[PDB]
Amino acid sequence: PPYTVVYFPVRGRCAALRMLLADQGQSWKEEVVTQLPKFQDGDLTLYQSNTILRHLGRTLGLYGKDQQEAALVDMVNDGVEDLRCKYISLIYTNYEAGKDDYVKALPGQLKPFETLLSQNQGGKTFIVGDQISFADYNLLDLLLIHEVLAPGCLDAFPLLSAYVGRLSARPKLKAFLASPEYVNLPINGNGKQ
Amino acid sequence: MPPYTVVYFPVRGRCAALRMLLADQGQSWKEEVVTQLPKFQDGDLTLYQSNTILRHLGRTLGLYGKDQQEAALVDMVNDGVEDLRCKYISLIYTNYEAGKDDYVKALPGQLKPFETLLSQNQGGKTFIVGDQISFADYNLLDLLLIHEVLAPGCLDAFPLLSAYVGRLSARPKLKAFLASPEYVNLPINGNGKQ
Ligand SMILES: [As]
Ligand SMILES: [As]
Repeated sequence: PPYTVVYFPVRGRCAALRMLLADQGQSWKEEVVTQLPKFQDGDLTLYQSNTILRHLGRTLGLYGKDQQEAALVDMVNDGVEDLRCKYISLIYTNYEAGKDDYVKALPGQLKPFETLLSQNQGGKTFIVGDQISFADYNLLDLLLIHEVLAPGCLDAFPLLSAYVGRLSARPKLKAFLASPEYVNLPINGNGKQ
Repeated sequence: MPPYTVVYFPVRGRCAALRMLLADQGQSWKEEVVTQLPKFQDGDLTLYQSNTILRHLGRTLGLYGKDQQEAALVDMVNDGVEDLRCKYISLIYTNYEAGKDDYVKALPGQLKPFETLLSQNQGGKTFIVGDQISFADYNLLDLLLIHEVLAPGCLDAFPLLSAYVGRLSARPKLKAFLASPEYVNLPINGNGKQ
């Protein structure tokens, strides 16, 4: 249906959603605000990034092939959101004093995703099952912003590296990620990354 | 053995709602006590985190709306329940004595959106979303029950929420579970505060 995304003028908790829409060849309108995002799909109004991701998962079939996979998609997404919460708290609340210890902790925070990949067709497909889910887009965005926070952080992790390279190369997603609409938006809204 | 196992602390906490849901749906499960959680097993599937569990049971027991639109509305209601639950948890463990007066004065404004939801859905006479029970109902019921303990009479400002609690609490299987030692003899939280 007709989509509208309302958010602050940053990537933030909106980036994964946008990546998903772009890659899935959906059209949407952006409305700027100077819990979000607010999302409109016909007469339906949604708030909160994870609730929006799940909705798009159901409607566009990005939620696993069955009930069991759906639950696994949720658990992976929970793990993405736990790290993202720690990121947001670092960025907006303790960047200076906190960063050194955050980056120290970071390889331990990434390993579980590497292991998860290692248990799903040799890490050659997606984070859950044989087809992309909303968890993949969210995990990709998380990995990308961590590479800015800590360049080289995926170097020790070959499945996660190939995974980012592979998903980033899907042609609609690639075009989106190279575009100014993505590249020229700040990651967060306080100058920090 | 039961196909379900719940693994948690000896508290109600984040497990209360799913236990109520399982009891109300006439399901059998095993409790394992531990001195990420709760952990939930359903056959060889292992889940963590109360909301992911609730959603799993919503999908399998048909408690996730009648269609995709309702499913998303269930999720939003659930988000609301979890936001207030997160503030409650903050109060309980972090600032109970100095914070309680403030939290209770703010409580009306936190509760009002749920009352409004009910008033927009068949005059508050069925469930929080649609005409069938969902996992958000169980989660909201628990949040309301524990706020009645924190702030007795807090629902006197909310006629629809009051009747809703009375109505859901009277569902036979759930009623028996809520009166049972299994529920009554666990404390609401882990730090003695409520
Ligand atoms: As956090
Ligand atoms: As909170």
